[PDB]
Order: sequence, then C-alpha cells, then structure tokens
Amino acid sequence: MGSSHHHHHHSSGLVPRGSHMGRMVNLEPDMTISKNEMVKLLEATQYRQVSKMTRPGEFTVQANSIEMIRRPFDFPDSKEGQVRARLTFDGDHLATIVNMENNRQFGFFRLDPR
Repeated sequence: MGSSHHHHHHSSGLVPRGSHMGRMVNLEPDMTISKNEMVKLLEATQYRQVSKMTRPGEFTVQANSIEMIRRPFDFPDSKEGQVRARLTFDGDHLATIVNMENNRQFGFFRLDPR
C-alpha cells in the first residue's frame, strides 16, 4: 500500500455533469488535457500519483503538471527506455512537456494506448 487516497464515492447513476472518463494519450504541448486524459498515460505507466517518484512505471500529478516515468513497454509502436517527462499545464490545458533529466522541451511525447 502506497499513496492510498481514499474517499472513493462512486457516482451511482452519473447522468448529470456529463461524461468524465477522458482517457486520452498523445502528449503534445498546447493540448487540453487532464489527470483523466493522461489517466491513460498513467494506466500506461501503470502507476498512481506519488509524493515523489523515481522508478520505471511512475508519474506524479500534484501541482502544475503530470509527470511520468516511461517504464519499458513492449509495444511494436513503442518500445524504449525509461524517461521522466514533465507534462505542465497552463492550468487547465497542457502547455509544455519537459524532459526532467535534461530539462529540455517536449512537444512530442507519444504513447501506445493500453
């Protein structure tokens, strides 16, 4: 058990408010994204937010960004080494991504949804 955030009140009959799944992965700065869009990124890095992360298959969603560590994934379209990426929101919408190792700018971080 690590970073166990409780208070999971399921919306039994989520008719109002609208659809809120969001599941979207294509990291491309100046995109309008959420923990719920990147959620898939997070399901992709197969992780859940941490106070602090560093291992393959993590991320952090806390303040202005959704960070991440690409665990080795065996996808035909995506199979590489680990990367710490900084998905920084202009508040509501992702503005930039930064390679947290070099602190260089992104503008492409592509995942393979699943």
